[PDB]
Amino acid sequence: AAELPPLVPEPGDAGQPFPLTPTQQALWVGRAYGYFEWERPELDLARYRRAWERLVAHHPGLRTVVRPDGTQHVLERPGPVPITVEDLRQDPDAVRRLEESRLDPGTWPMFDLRVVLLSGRVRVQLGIDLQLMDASSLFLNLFSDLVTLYDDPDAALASQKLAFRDFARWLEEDVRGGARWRADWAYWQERLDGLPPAPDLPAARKFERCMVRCPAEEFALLRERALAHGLTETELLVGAFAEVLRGWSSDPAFTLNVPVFQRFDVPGIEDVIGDYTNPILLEARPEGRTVAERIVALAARLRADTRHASVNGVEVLRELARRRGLAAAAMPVVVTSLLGLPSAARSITEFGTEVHSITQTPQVSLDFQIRPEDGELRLVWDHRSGAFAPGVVEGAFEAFLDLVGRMLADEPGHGVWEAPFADMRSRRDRAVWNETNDTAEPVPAVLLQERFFAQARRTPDAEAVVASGLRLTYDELARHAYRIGNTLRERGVRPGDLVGVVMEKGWEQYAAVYGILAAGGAYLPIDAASPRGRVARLLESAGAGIVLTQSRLRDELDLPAGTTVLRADTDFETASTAPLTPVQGPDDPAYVIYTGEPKGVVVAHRGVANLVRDVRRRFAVTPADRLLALSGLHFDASVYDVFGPLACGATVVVPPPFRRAEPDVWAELVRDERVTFWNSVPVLLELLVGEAESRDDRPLATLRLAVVSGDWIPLDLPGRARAQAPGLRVVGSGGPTETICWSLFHPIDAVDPQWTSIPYGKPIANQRYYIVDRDLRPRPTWARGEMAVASPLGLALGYLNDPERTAAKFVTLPGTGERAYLTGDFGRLLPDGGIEILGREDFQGQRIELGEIGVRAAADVVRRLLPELPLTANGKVDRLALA
Ligand SMILES: [C][C@]([N])([C][O])C(=O)O=P([O])([O])O[C][C]1O[C](N2[C]=NC3=C2N=[C]N=C3[N])[C]([O])[C]1[O]
Repeated sequence: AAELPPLVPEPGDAGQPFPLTPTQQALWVGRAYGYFEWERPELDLARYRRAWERLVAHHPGLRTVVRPDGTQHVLERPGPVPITVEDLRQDPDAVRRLEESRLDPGTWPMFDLRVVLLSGRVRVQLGIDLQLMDASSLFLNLFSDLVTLYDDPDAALASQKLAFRDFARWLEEDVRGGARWRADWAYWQERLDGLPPAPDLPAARKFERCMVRCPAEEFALLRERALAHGLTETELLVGAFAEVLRGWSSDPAFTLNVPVFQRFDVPGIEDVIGDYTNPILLEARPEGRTVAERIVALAARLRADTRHASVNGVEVLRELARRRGLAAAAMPVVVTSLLGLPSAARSITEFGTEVHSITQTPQVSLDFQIRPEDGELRLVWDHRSGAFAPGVVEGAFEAFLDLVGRMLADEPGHGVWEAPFADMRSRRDRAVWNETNDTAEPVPAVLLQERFFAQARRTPDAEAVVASGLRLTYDELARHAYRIGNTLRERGVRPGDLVGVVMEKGWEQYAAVYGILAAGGAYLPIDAASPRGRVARLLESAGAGIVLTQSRLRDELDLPAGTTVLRADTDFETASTAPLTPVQGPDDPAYVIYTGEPKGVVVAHRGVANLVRDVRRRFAVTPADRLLALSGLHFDASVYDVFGPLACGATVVVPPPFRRAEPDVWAELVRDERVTFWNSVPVLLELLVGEAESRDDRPLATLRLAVVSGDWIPLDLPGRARAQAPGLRVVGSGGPTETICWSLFHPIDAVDPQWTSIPYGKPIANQRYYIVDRDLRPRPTWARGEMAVASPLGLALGYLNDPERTAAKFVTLPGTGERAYLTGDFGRLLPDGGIEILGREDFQGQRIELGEIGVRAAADVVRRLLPELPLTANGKVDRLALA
């Protein structure tokens, strides 16, 4: 170690100023205060006055003021003690007037006394500055003596050696810079680059207090638990607190201010009112497998942070601001612990029983206070209401109390102690997620091509496909599907093969899909606009043989000779209109769709069929509904346009092929065919509604359902669309291609203005949406995390054939065992249950949050400005081309 210089007392010349202490320096600039309240039957005010008159002397603090020159001197003739008695005994509505309630160091009384007189009862209130003295002083000296002094104001008091002004000049001059000081600034200079920012907890873009009183018996068990791991009553208590926090914490590592109220064991200093406040920056990095392990390890780093106490935290934090940014250093999370200081003479409880007590420490968002009191350990969480999203503190406190409770119930080395983690979600956190994720419904085994075949037999007259003017009935499509599918099986389209379907938008694709499924295979959609090289590339990498195509642009297909190619509009006509029989199963693949290297997606039958018959049972999909099949069949979004409508008698309406979005034709074709179902990415319905508003007719007037998904549903768009056809119910969805087109549905009924984004929603039937930390564990509400869509049948079979990708992105959760897809999107659960979608590794997102109230950063805007934003291949918003 290193011994320190001795304190030089000065019996006199105390009237002359001494500089402000570091903990105090930081409060006298933020001005550019605590409060208590006890009750008791009768307060003898004269006695009380004289007590407080003697309490204003003795301690050189209760008189000190701050000269506006930035220094503090003592006073010696202050005035009389300003006690402000209020009277409300014969006042009815006395609780009401008492209710409305709540300072400068330039002006003597560094506080604010009061005494409100209610009927039969007296309510003593004490303001106080927090620049004036510190927590330990307040409880160990002021209150203690004040009890002594209310009892007998003339009672003997203690001889005040070496007044505080001395300690002040002492640490400032004699102690700073010396042996122990120089030794200790190294530690923090050799860790200042290892310090993790403060707890990053959720916000929601005055002071409230949860507290709990532990009885004496429960105290002592608590302490006993602490020693049995070699910890102190405050050692374990910080450790637990770190755990709770990690739950909602948006990273496991953070830094906890743990101030220490040291006086360097000076003789007589435990009787001086002063600011002995030394912050310590405890680094919380989860070190260990178990609680017992991780709490014991953080306890270690605390003590080591403590043997180096001479360098005040204020400096360390300063130098921290120097190395990094200023704001990127704030320590809003603190743990004030008056355990382990001496047992004072008197306990404020003797005087009167509390009623109110809120520390107003500023720049502190959450203040875990640990103080003992007449036998009990008082735990208290004082938190700045509005620093965090709703409930976040109510929930962590519930979870905290459980954690400590189990520790009161588990013999060390057993139970929670040797538990690898602890689920912080509160009873509601759970109730809401269970209740919103209870999606358990059996899917009837029916081949996706069988369902359609059976509706075609059910309503063969009906309009199945309307494409490029040439319409098609359900029987004529079915008959041409039989034609194709028979032809395929004949050429050996064995069960489980992939028949690549490469064409443009038209009625050829539809029959192509249902003949290929019929033939016992799965269809592999490839865009006819891709480069003449990438097409054959995807086909070769998927190992696909036969390829169906339209005859137009059939020669513009550079494919090999081992891969057969047939036209659909002609190279089929001379076939069997006799139905083929289902050879393939419900768990066999129906389509592979492709998406740093592109990955193919394998999708079953069972899941798509789950989709189809939910969407029908969600929005009452009736055969009257006529749908604008806008998405390209190579985009995952097209799948409801294939199998959705035809599986209960609706009509599919194919628009003329495009490359650039053409909301003109779309408004036309929607206006003309009485289209009632719109399905695309949000920008496409935006462009449509923009073209439609600027028209005299009502073109989009028959629309009864609009499902946007895959991008960001623009905040205004639901109203702007709801503008035309009064009665359209807009709905937004999404979920990755590996999750069967739509997974989570949010009916867009009332865009909230203070929303950064449209809620992602509640899950559909059979899919469960989880929000997990880095450990694939469920998070509690609001918490950021990655999204895990859990599902036996509504999950993608696998990533093409590469098993690495598939077993790495499709995991088993350890909480349950559910096979889940790690979406690679990050979000947070919402206390109605829905999900808020936040981006994908977008944490460095505000942007639109502070934008619409125009794109994101990288910044770009459109109305480095630019005319209008660029799209991607199927629409959305090309955030990758923008830098
Ligand atoms: C499925 C869909 N959504 C359509 O339907 C898609 O998108 O797909 P993809 O892209 O291919 O896959 C994968 C991806 O997805 C994505 N997403 C989706 N959705 C969305 C998203 N993001 C955002 N937002 C929205 N809405 C994801 O991200 C993935 O990974």
